[PDB]
Amino acid sequence: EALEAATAPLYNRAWFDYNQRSIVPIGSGRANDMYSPWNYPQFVTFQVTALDENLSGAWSGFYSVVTMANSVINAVETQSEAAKTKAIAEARLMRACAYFYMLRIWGPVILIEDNQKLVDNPVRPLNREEDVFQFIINDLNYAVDNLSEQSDKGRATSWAAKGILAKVYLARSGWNNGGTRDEGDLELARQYASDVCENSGLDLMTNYEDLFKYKNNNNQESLLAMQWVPLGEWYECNTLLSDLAFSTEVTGGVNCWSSYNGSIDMLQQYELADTLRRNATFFTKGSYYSYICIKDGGYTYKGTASPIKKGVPGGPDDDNDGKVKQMNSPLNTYILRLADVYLTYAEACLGNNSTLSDGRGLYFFNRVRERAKINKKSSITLDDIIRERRVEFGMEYSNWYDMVTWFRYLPDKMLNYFNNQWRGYRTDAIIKDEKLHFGKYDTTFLEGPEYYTAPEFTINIEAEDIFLPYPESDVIQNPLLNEPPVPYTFNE
Ligand SMILES: OC[C@H]1O[C@@H](O[C@H]2[C@H](O)[C@@H](O)[C@H](O[C@H]3[C@H](O)[C@@H](O)[C@H](O[C@H]4[C@H](O)[C@@H](O)[C@H](O[C@H]5[C@H](O)[C@@H](O)[C@H](O[C@H]6[C@H](O)[C@@H](O)[C@H](O[C@H]7[C@H](O)[C@@H](O)[C@H](O)O[C@@H]7CO)O[C@@H]6CO)O[C@@H]5CO[C@H]5OC[C@@H](O)[C@H](O)[C@H]5O)O[C@@H]4CO[C@H]4OC[C@@H](O)[C@H](O)[C@H]4O)O[C@@H]3CO)O[C@@H]2CO)[C@H](O)[C@@H](O)[C@@H]1O
Ligand SMILES: [Cl-]
Ligand code: NA
Repeated sequence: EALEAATAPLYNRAWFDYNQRSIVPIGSGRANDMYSPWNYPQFVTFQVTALDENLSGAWSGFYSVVTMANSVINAVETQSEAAKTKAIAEARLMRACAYFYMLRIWGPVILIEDNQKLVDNPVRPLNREEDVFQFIINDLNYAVDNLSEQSDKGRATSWAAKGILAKVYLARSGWNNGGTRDEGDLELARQYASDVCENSGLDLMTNYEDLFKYKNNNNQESLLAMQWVPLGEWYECNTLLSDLAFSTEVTGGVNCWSSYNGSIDMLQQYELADTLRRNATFFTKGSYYSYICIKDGGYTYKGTASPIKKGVPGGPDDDNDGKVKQMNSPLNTYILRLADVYLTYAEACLGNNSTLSDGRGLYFFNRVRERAKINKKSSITLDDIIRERRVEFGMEYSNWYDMVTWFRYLPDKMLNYFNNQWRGYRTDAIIKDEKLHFGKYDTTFLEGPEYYTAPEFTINIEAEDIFLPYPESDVIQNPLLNEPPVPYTFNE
């Protein structure tokens, strides 16, 4: 039971190459959560090339998770029967997560149970999307059975396993399935998600803004998160700080450079009453914050833009216990929140119906709206769920993965949706009412699209743009990355 020391880096170092940076433009930028012409716009505008350094970063990161999980699983043979099944359960959970991410970025990817290690650059084929689902599910089922129902602050539980496995079943339900969601998968998703919702004994944090404070790492709503070391050494700190934060006035002096702004389209998703989630995600004019710049009575953003609040914990003195320096944020990276399980339950209860007007699924939906301190809905559609998921998880680097899942379910719907997100548009001044307005002054406020700063190249998003390309460097090393995927031969 020094396994625990070997399974520990599965939460931090394993994910580092991914989390270092790429996680933001890919997870949140390609969803058009937010935007900058000078910080990797191409992900927002669908102009990404095979040479893109974020693709390389992300791709190595996820496979680093895979390598380490496989090292551990193997290592559990190169070294108590309950300590061992737990260790393997953690490795395979992370391995499922890494692939479930890749599956919704590239689609086909290479399925590796065995690292080889003797061969620097193995020539392995891509495996089919359905095989990648079945691999992820094999891993999650093991983690469901072999993780415990409660654990130490920061470690995985069987509730997390069930949580993920509910999202996976929901995502497979409609994937390439000819316009309908598979009822078998919908039922599987309902039962894993309702079992978490009803039996975990867990509860949403009363205040949504609390989720995103250092002092609240591994709260009861955090089912699975990247456990970053406060002021950690390289390979084990959260380096996203300087990329997220727009000005030193919100970092207690620490160096930063973010030019990201919440997108027109993203800011428009927030209902008029939904300002607790909006505030906790982006700064907008007038927005007050008691827990940032605590020394000066709190910070009030007084600009006309939409810089990122979420992932910007404030200064080292702003209840962060001094754990804030450049490229060193003390926040965990969320992977799965209980809120996500609530919405996932809901979507799985909607199923193939137009509307959902009753049941426990709608209860856990409204339960999320309840926390945002906004009005419940008496019935919901898929479009409500999409919108609720966007505002709930804005700037948590996961809205793109969901949009890919949806695109895989209703491709023409979502292509029309991607093309009506004002992608690449921006506006001089976002001003606030008594309600958000988008435009500019000109010598008096000019409102609407006509006064947006429009992109000046072609943006016509089509099916082949959605999944990103394989990183060119890897393609050169393994030419099968250009060939059709093949069926994986599963192990029994
Ligand atoms: O035009 C009209 C219009 O204009 C408007 O204005 C615009 C303007 O036009 C536009 O130019 C502008 O653009 C900005 C942009 O918005 C901004 O974000 C960007 O900033 C960059 C910074 O300048 C730059 O310093 C920063 O550098 C960091 C790297 O990005 C980062 O990857 C790197 O990390 C290193 C790490 O440092 C190192 O420690 C590490 O070492 C490890 C080692 O690897 C281990 O092996 C070992 O174990 O441990 C070691 C550590 O212990 O390796 C990492 C990389 O792998 O860190 C650097 C900086 O780091 C530090 O050290 C070096 C010191 O010199 C430095 O001081 C110190 O910080 O990158 C920023 C952007 O980053 C990334 O994303 C963007 C992309 O382009 C980059 O390629 C990418 O790197 O700057 C530009 C401009 O310069 O926006 C303007 C508006 O704001 C007007 O407003 C309008 O009116 C006009 O009309
Ligand atoms: Cl693209
Ligand atoms: Na359009």
